[PDB]
Amino acid sequence: LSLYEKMLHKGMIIKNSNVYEKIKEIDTIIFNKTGTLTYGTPIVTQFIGDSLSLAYAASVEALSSHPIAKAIVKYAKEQGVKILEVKDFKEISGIGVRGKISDKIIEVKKAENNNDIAVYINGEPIASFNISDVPRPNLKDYLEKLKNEGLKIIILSGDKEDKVKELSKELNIQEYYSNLSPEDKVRIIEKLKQNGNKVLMIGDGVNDAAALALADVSVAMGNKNVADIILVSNDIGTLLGLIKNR
Ligand SMILES: C[C@H](OP(=O)(O)OP(=O)(O)OP(=O)(O)OC[C@H]1O[C@@H](n2cnc3c(N)ncnc32)[C@H](O)[C@@H]1O)c1ccccc1[N+](=O)[O-]
Repeated sequence: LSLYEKMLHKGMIIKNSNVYEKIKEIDTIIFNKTGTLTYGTPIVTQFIGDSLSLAYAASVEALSSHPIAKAIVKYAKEQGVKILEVKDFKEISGIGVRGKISDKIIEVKKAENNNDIAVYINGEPIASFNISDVPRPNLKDYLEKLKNEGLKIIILSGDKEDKVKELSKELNIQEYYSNLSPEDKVRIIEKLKQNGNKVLMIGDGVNDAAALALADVSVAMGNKNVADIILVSNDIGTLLGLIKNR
């Protein structure tokens, strides 16, 4: 069994080659929050309103396939209400969903104040949803690496200050940057390599694609062609093993 076979057995595909000697140098670790430190999967964390309002909103969201709509529908079914028939349905990307039941106009869209999701009935907002991501069952062995070489650990996210801080508390590392953009991330990575730091970065979806390509060693989850490594196993722990045995 080659080095490619032994690494694959341990959940890791090595597309690169010299990546092994590169890792020895690494002094800083950066996570892109969504999809790496979480499953990247919205659920409803709270609903404010009554059951009739909840059934209307689910009925209209049942005709969409956007992951926000699927989460609302699934929450409503857990609460025991059922799906009702909708006329004149229209979906409007970037905004949300609209439709007609028992002679009332129902819209579901971003709230006028927050990132909350709001339910409008004949033009008045009568209910709302708080929607969050799902955290991977933690490895406090982050601390086992905070110990090891006392490496520097950083977290980048695009989500709002409320949401990215709470996670930064859930596990204990005191250095995160929230409210970011794909090109803001690239800027911070530059600004550190431009300080001679050797960076390993872990990423997943759309945003991180670009800063991964910018990393000394880059790692992409199992769910592009830029990553030195692929965690087909989606087991962050397995990687933490690789790091603390480098
Ligand atoms: C992917 C996900 O949500 P996201 O990343 O916000 O999806 P996005 O692509 O930015 O949405 P857009 O750009 O299509 O629509 C912009 C805004 O219009 C509203 N909006 C849009 N569609 C709808 C709808 N069907 N119903 C209600 N409101 C809607 C709504 O207020 C939406 O934010 C999610 C959520 C939580 C955790 C983790 C993940 N995750 O990444 O897996």
